[PDB]
Order: sequence, then structure tokens, then C-alpha cells
Amino acid sequence: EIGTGFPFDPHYVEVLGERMHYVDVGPRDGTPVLFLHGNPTSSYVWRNIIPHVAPTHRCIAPDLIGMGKSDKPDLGYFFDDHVRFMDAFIEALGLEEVVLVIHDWGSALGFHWAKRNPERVKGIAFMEFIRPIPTWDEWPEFARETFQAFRTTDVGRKLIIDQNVFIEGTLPMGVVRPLTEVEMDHYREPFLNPVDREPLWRFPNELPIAGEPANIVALVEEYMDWLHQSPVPKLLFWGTPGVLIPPAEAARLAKSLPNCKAVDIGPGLNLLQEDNPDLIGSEIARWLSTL
Ligand SMILES: *CCCCCCOCCOCCNC(=O)c1ccc(C(=O)O)c(C2=C3C=C/C(=[NH+]\C)C=C3[Si](C)(C)c3cc(N)ccc32)c1
Ligand SMILES: [Cl-]
Repeated sequence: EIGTGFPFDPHYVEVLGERMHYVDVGPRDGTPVLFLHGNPTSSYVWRNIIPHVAPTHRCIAPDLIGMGKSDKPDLGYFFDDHVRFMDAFIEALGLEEVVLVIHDWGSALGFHWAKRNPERVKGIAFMEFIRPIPTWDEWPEFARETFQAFRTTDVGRKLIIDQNVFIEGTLPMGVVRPLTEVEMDHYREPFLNPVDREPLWRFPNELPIAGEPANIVALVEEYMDWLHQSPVPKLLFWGTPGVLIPPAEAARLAKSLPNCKAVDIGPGLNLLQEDNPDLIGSEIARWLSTL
């Protein structure tokens, strides 16, 4: 059984003139656990992880601006927009020290925030995260042609914005098991209108692959260097074959990053939370108890 329900009351905070939605469960005191989704998901991707953590820790899981149940202003949705909005979210809630649980573009936000606030980060659990991809040869072959098309001027927007391919095709292709129509409807909901799909297109165009965009390569290189030197507790989840993090990369990272434990979740692509949520939540819980 992998549940499809989303049993969390909505919470809203005004951020930069916009309303961000977030899950907020678990006890009120202690160090909070901040869950950051990426593309094209929402806090829904955490729905089956949170129940393992909420017994002992506050769980905060925002919807990135432009996604989930957060407001959808008409922005460019550059990565820097997300940085600013997430910076504002974290300050609006008065968070001081945090534990990060981060995935895909949420990992770029989390690592970049950690680099800038190293004293406030007590631990980082991460999976299928943004790292530099020097050559397309490192991108999974089955996925290469479409992601190259996503990163084109016209074809890319036709696929993602007009035809909604990132939601209808790429998202299920990021899960080994078949996503159900109930799960798919939850993921479709925020993007039923083409005009709301800009974030879905800007994100693959900011992936640091083969040196571009250079400014994002730089930012990602910066926080990977910080991660290699930081003593912060680290917990890495990976699967086979993965997408961003293939098994060989995961093994390398388990040796090169300090204080890093790596967990094999079995078959997985990008949305590892959808293929083995029970292992991922139970391991985060036991890791949290030893911090
Ligand atoms: C932060 C990183 C996030 C990583 C997410 C996972 O990424 C890896 C998966 O991407 C693999 C390739 N991506 C595709 O989007 C893809 C590949 C092939 C095809 C195809 O069948 O032609 C499509 C495609 C599909 C695929 C499945 C569908 N239903 C389950 C529906 C489609 Si439609 C009819 C919307 C479609 C239209 C067009 N014009 C091109 C391709 C597809 C997608
Ligand atoms: Cl992406």
C-alpha cells in the first residue's frame, strides 16, 4: 500500500506579496524538518514520508511559488525567484535551526540556503538532487532526447507549456511503478491552465548540463564544494538506475562527502519517494533520532 490521500490542513503565509501554501504537522517545539519538493511536484510528493517523521519532529513542507497550492504570480520563475521566495518563507515562519529533507530542485534551494546559513542547518537528507552534469552522456539515455528538446527556445515551450509533457509524460517516467490516475490528478491540479506552466519549463532550462546556464553551474558548483567540506550530518537516498544520481555517483558521494550515510531504496528513477516511501521515511526517522 502506498497512499494517495493528502490529509494535511492548509497553512498559508504571505511572502513577497504572495501567499505560499505549506504543510505543518508534528510537535511545535524542537528542531523543525523542512521538506522541499522540486519539478514538477509539490508537498504531495512527501505525503507518505511525513507520517514517519511527525511523531517526533515538526514537519514543514511548503509548495514552491508557482506550484502546488501556492499562488501563481506571473513571473519568469528563474531559479533566483525561487531562492528569494524560499528565503522569505523561511524568515516569515521564524525558523532558526532546521533539518533539510530535499529533492530535485528543492535540493538546489536547500543546499544553496545551507551554504549561506551553515550554522542553522543541523542535518541534510537528500535524494536525486541537482549536481553539475558536465556532459549529456551523464544524463540517462532513455531521457536525453526529451530533456534536450525541453531546453530549446520554441520546441521546449510547445512541449511543456502547450502540451503539458512534463506532467503527462516526464513525471510518470520518473517513477518505476505506475502512477495511478488519482495520484496523477493531484500532480495535474496546479497546472490545468497553460498560463500556469512557466515554472515547469524554466526548471529544466536551469539544469546545469554541459556548462549551461553558466550562472546555475556556478551556483551548484559553489554548494557542492561547501557540501564536500561541511561536517553536517548527511543522508543520501538513491535508487537503480536513478536519473540525476546514478548508483556509481551515489557510491562516490558516500565516500567523498563527510559524515554521509547512503541508503539504497531499490528500483528508482527520480521521484524516489513514490517508489519506496516506507524505507525513506523510516530511515529519516532513525537518522533523526541519532543526530
Ligand atoms: C529535477 C529533474 C526531474 C526528473 C524527472 C524524470 O525525468 C526522466 C524522465 O524523462 C524521460 C523522457 N521524457 C519524456 O517526457 C517523454 C519521453 C517519450 C515520450 C513519448 O512517448 O513520445 C513522451 C510523451 C508522452 C509519454 C507518456 C505519456 N503518457 C504516460 C504521454 C506522452 Si505525450 C502524448 C503528452 C507526448 C507528446 C509529445 N509532443 C512528445 C512526447 C510525449 C515523453
Ligand atoms: Cl527540471
